[PDB]
Amino acid sequence: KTPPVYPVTVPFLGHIVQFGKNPLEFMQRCKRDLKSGVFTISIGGQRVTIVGDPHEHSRFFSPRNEILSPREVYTIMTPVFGEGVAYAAPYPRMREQLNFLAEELTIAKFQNFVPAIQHEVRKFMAENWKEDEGVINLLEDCGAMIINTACQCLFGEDLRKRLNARHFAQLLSKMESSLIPAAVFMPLPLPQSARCREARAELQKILGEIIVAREKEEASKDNNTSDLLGGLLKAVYRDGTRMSLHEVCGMIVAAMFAGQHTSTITTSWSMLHLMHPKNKKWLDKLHKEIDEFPAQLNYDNVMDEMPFAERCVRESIRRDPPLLMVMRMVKAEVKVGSYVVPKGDIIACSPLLSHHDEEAFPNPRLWDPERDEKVDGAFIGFGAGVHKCIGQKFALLQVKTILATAFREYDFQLLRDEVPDPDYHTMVVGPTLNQCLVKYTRKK
Ligand code: HEM
Ligand SMILES: O=C(N[C@@H](Cn1ccnc1)c1ccccc1)c1ccc(-c2ccc(Cl)cc2)cc1
Repeated sequence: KTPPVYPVTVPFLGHIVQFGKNPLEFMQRCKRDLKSGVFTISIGGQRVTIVGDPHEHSRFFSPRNEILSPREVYTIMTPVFGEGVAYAAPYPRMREQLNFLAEELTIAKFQNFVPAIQHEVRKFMAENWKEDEGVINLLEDCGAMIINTACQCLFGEDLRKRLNARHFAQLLSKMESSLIPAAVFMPLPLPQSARCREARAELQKILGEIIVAREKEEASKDNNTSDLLGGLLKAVYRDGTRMSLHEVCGMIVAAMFAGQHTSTITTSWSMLHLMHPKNKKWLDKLHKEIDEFPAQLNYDNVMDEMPFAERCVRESIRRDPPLLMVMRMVKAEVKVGSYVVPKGDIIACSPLLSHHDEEAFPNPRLWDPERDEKVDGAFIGFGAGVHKCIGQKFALLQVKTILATAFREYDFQLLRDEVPDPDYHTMVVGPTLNQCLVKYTRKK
């Protein structure tokens, strides 16, 4: 009934060093030996059960919060967002908040986002690269465009005056450094947390000033309105109470914190694969889809007249997933396949491992946009079941618009021998930085 177990040498540390070493091979090794998609590591004296069989994915995403709580595994962000936030609040209360945020991001509000994106990317592009031939670092250049572009989308004219794009990105960085690597459960705000403390206060203060001047204008029936934040102001709690500054501040940061890293990486990988002598066959196929539109795109042609472009962004995520793995605690015993897991254990499901199973994908390491899964429910890049990612629709529309606006004017060329390798150092994994140098050209 119990799952198979791996044997450790030292009692003090369980397979921690092996993790630091590339874990893709490590995890594969085990699966081939114990011949099973389910086993337990027991890391650092603390058992951890991995579910790594495409067939069993539903036994893990389908179950409710009372049986499997997410609050406990992630407890460090708690410290970052605000006090008593998500995972920082009662489930009945938390569940409520997710919904207000979700409504903000919907197809019903994408109407005016497109043309705004093109402007920002063109502004930056025409000033940052000016010579006919130049050398730039892609990974560093996709990060600037992602940040400056969202704000055009979600911040009000008056809110951008008191906060520029550049400055804001710096503010987010300080909070991140608070992240502690190797801070394994279990061990508290440290000096790096002292900076994190300051950053939010400065962000909390500036919010108040924009409100006072907006209300008088909000008074008088100001015509524009439309701010997501404004939409957030109206929100009414179920019992019958309105949101406090503290919480609003928290939600906003959340939105901004989640988007930047993941989208950037996704964009970066997509341009590399696409500029290589090998992947030439599919480079034409793209031009066969972007040489009909005018110089000014509109909502329609990007949502429904760009099907294939969407097939490229997918394969990229599938092959090199930004997020290594998701986890949760077991408040009660749960059945899995032909085995069962006791109570008080830690169970995890890995996108990285699943995307490399031979049964679902014939060749895991190859890059093909026209491939299809042989087993239904294998991919799970954007998550699944009850916990499904929200920014999905938004991130895609933004990523697609960028690709479209760049290949139309510039032609890129990679200097290195072959596509860059992954770097497992950080917690959110993207391509290695020193291999990203590229040379750009210009048509016409
Ligand atoms: C490549 C882009 C993205 C990827 C790969 C991604 C991935 C994921 C994954 C794997 C989960 C579930 C993790 C778990 O089960 O604990 C998730 C959930 C979530 N994501 Fe994303 N996401 C992306 C974009 C975004 C964006 C743009 C936002 C906000 C603007 C966002 C906010 C959230 C939130 C609030 C959840 C809560 C999950 C829940 O409902 O329990 N994500 N995402
Ligand atoms: O950051 C988060 N998630 C991932 C990165 N990510 C990107 C897209 N999808 C996931 C992550 C990245 C790095 C470390 C851990 C997790 C995260 C952000 C916000 C909230 C949240 C929860 C409840 C409320 Cl009401 C509002 C917001 C939860 C999680």
